[PDB]
Amino acid sequence: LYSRFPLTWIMEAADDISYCVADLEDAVEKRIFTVEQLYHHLHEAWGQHEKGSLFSLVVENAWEKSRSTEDQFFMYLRVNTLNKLVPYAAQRFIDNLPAIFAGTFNHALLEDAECSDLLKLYKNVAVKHVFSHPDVERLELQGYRVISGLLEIYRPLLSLSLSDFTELVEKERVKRFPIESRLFHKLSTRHRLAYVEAVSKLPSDSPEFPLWEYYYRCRLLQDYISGMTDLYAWDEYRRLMAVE
Amino acid sequence: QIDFRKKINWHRRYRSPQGVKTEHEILRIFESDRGRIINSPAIRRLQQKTQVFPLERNAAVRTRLTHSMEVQQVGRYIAKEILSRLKELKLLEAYGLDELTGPFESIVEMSCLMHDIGNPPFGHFGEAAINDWFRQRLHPEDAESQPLTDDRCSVAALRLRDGEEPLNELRRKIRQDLCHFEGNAQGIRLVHTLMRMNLTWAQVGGILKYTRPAWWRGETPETHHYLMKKPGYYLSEEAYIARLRKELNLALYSRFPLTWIMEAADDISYCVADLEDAVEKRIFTVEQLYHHLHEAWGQHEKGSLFSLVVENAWEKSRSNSLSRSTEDQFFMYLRVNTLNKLVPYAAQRFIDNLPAIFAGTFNHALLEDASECSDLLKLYKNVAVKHVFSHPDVERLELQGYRVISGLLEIYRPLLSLSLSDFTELVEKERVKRFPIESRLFHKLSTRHRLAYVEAVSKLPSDSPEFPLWEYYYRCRLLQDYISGMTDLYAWDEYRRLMAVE
Amino acid sequence: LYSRFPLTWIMEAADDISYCVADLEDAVEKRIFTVEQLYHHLHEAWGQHEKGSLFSLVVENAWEKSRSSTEDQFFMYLRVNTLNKLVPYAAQRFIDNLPAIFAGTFNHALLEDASECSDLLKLYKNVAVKHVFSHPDVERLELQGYRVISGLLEIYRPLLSLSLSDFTELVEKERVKRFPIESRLFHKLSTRHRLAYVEAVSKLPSDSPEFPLWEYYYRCRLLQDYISGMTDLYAWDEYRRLMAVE
Ligand SMILES: [Mn+2]
Ligand SMILES: [Mn+2]
Ligand SMILES: [Mn+2]
Repeated sequence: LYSRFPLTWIMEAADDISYCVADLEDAVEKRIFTVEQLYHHLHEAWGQHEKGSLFSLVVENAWEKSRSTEDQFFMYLRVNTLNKLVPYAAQRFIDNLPAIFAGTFNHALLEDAECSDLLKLYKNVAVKHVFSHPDVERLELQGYRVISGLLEIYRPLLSLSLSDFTELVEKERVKRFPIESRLFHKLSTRHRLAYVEAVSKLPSDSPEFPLWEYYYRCRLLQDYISGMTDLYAWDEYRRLMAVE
Repeated sequence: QIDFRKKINWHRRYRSPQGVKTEHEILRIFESDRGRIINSPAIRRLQQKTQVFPLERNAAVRTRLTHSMEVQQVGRYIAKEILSRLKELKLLEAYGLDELTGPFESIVEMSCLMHDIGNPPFGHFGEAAINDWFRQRLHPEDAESQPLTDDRCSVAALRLRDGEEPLNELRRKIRQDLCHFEGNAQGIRLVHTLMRMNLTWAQVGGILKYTRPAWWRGETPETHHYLMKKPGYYLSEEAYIARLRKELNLALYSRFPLTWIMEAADDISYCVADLEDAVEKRIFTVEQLYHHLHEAWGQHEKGSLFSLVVENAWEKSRSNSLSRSTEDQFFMYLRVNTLNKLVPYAAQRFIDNLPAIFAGTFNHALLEDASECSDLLKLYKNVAVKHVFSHPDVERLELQGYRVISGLLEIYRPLLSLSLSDFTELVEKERVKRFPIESRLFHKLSTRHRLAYVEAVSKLPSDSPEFPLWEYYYRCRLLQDYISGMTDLYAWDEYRRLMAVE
Repeated sequence: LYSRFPLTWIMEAADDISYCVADLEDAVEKRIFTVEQLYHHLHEAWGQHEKGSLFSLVVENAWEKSRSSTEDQFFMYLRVNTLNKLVPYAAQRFIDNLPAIFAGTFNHALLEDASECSDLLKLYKNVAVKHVFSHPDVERLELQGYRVISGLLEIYRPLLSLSLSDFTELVEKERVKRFPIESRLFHKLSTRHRLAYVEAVSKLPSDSPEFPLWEYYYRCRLLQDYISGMTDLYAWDEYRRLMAVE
């Protein structure tokens, strides 16, 4: 109980690496700053400078390769990073393999205490310059309302009695609840199917049965929404707000 | 004693110049102010702020900017008139003006320009949507008397704490100040605390239209009724306002002698322009309009100012040569006709009542109610009300504006619906864990109003029991500044963007 | 003949000055580069750095004032700095060369090429050209504008691609049988430029052999007036409307 699969740690690592550098490449691509501007933000961020550190070995190294640009810079920066970080995590894994095999090891392959530092450096720069950009933040806020509003559009299905809701599940066409009918039809056939199946496995007699139904009802709604793409959710929000 | 040397204060608030200066040096300081104003983005914003009619695909219609330029030329004429009349009376040197001629005039023009500068996106409708949004959240009426057992205020700190505290008076003032937003008051706030222009005292005097504090709750002084008609400044400016009075030699609730000139110009340019635009938007013909004006006058005499202005301009339009359009000629001479009779009146009125005007105690307008002049203006206004201001496209936009601002204010409610400890946290760390929406929403706020909030806050004593009340007053002010700062377009665009339809 | 009004030179000068600095302010406002980035582009552009030059007196001066809004203060004092040195120069130049200016024969500008003043302006211009005027959003709109006008001119080609006898016919009768497109297109023209055409035409002698040539000259003028009279928005709006996309 509470033990992790030994390979999960490897997958996690790669995600933690790829994580920033790619968005940083895209940042210069969206013209947020130059590749030169970025290098200077990274120099500023390191502070405790030594001529043999991983900064020199990776970032300083990739900067020199670019001069006698952007492509070469990111291309070798990526290389430089993997070429030092991958061996570390590969080792870390092997080194702490018993606890990892157990899936009890309470740490990451790229810890906190030089590799973790380099990553953190990318992250800080990304936070302070990229993640902070208004167009990003605008969209982030936009997203929030889209989902909140969409959830409210589907509130009528939740703001209902079991006896009524179940009725809608059997008869597709219900007299008194036509909005709720149509709204339930909007739900994807797979999440719909899944709800019914989880429900049919419960004992009718049980006092917990109505609680379960609701848990599942909400799950069903959650599945629909989470299942959507950024586009589909936005499109639907407008369509159900009646602006198309 | 009347001495304009004492009223035309060429000194500034910060980095202020001092010591002697020639006629030329002085002119240059006032000319400096012009450049400051004219290059201000706050002045550019006005080409995107609506004036009566919606911002149409063709600039044929006047915007807040184009109207204010028109007002400024009127102001120029009046000021120039006062001066010429006075030189003919030889009183120019006598009133300490012989060397402040140009400055006097420039101040008028610049104040004229800057009228409406502090107005919100949807003007008077914006004011409403702001004040109303704050009223449902503060209920300043619940503060007027004794602490109500059921205070409708949504804010814990601003709710009148029971049978004790002089802090109860601070709560009263904050609630009234925030719920009584006025463009003129915001204008003062803007040029100093927001735009950080650092203008000559004299200039800032000219844009101080009313002497009423925003926090005022009671009946208006009988003797100062007119001067306190609307609020002129906020609680946030009270300090600076005191500084202004002392610099310009003004008693509590006393007006700057030139403000009266600027006011007058805006009372004239006011309608005629929209009436021109009305015929342009085809609401009625120029002929139809003339007949609405004839209908409106009623008590017709063959030598009245109607005959001298409107009847006169109507005759000029018919068999108008110069290959000029009927409408063009009509409005062109109607404008002329008006100024040609009204400007001298107000110019005289000023000179006639100069001691009380110099004092800034004069409880009346240059074109006051009884005057045949005030009547002519009212005539234009009536016609405009009954036919132009009543048009559906106008009214549609008026209603539209209201919702845009109200909705926008609600979008920013989360920042206000917060604890000081939390809000302050967001001010220091730009990235806050638990409040991500609030974070991003606070980033949406403009860097200048943001800066201003922090500055007002850093000047307060941490220890003080009033400190949390102040923070909130300022917090609201900050939000108000953002919104009021927007153009009709930006506010609408943002409303849609934040409602997620783009 | 070919002599200029003595005051025109003053107005001209004001435009040569205001010309760039404002767009440069707007450039940093549209985030094209920082105020710091711009200062460095100006340092790069000066090249021949020496003296208590006007660069030091204006740009270097304004840069120092900005350090302890930064941008506002920078442009505010940069503007000041410029006027404070350039205005006196041109004011002098005017007075100095007043006889030739009064004559309106003076074959030069108040801020002429060799003056340190002209150099400062040119500096702003170069930076604006190389960084601001070159931006894609600018250029996009510039190209867009071209098509809008060209297309609009083509939409109105039918009125020009006509005989005098036919065109005149359209001027008298507002409704013409055989030319309905041309009718409606002529109605689209603004009442003022329309009026002006007729007036210039009615002033010509009917009998004259030059009369048909004049009619055409005026016809084109009339079209030109309509277009030139439009705002960027109205011309674009009309282009779309007449291309049928609204
Ligand atoms: Mn990932
Ligand atoms: Mn007005
Ligand atoms: Mn120009």
